[PDB]
Amino acid sequence: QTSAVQQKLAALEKSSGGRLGVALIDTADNTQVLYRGDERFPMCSTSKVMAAAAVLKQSETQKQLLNQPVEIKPADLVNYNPIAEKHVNGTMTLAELSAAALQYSDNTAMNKLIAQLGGPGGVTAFARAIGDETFRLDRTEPTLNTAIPGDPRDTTTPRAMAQTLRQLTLGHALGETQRAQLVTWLKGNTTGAASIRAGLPTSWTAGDKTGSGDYGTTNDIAVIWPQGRAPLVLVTYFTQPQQNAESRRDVLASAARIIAEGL
Ligand SMILES: OC[C@H]1O[C@@](CO)(O[C@H]2O[C@H](CO)[C@@H](O)[C@H](O)[C@H]2O)[C@@H](O)[C@@H]1O
Repeated sequence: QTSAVQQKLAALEKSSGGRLGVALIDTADNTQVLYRGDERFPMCSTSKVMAAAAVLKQSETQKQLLNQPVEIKPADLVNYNPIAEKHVNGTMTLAELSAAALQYSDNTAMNKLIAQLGGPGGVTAFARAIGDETFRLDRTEPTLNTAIPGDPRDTTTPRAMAQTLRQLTLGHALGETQRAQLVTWLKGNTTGAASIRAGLPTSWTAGDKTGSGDYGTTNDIAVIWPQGRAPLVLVTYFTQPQQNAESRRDVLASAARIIAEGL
């Protein structure tokens, strides 16, 4: 059976032609609202949260790790390098790389975080260490975005990503300074205006990370502080049947607007 929330999300999905996955956690009472919440979806750049968090975890026992400069060579650049291109033949610290990955969705920056963690499997291992049994990172940028229907590579479920984002930002999967740093980064994201944020009441504070990829995959994950009530975590994943489908950030905004009703 469905609730009216789920029915609205199903109708949005039907109209969009694609496949929508939603998970809301309301931390007032730790209830969840799910739509396809246990189905896998391609994460695309939403995986950058796990990678940044994994580096923050490393920094809990190496307090200057975040300030460590990393060389950016010409050959490091991939398909979308808005920050890293400014530093070719220079450096970016792991903090600068995290900020670029999270706040600009820089793919070179993500590949440096992945390298810091020893490869995609290092990101997955961090996920398992914080109780995320679902996340898997298989590939680097840009191939982690191929988003092929049903392919389990580089996927998670909405429920698992919401539980993890709660643990990382409101819980204590990270140390105190590190959790605050992740929240600061997410809150300052520059790429999210058309996605979840566009569907929320404007008085609400939010941190988010978007993703996009082939098959018109359009994603966003957010930690949200509504005005006068306990925070929320919201995941909205969306993917489409044809490889060259257009982005649909508006679907995410719509999903958020549905979920916000009654909150
Ligand atoms: O940023 C370079 C760094 O990224 C990794 C992946 O974490 O490799 C990616 O970038 C290379 C150079 O652009 C690509 O050849 C490679 O296929 C891609 O995965 C690291 O291996 C590398 O140190």
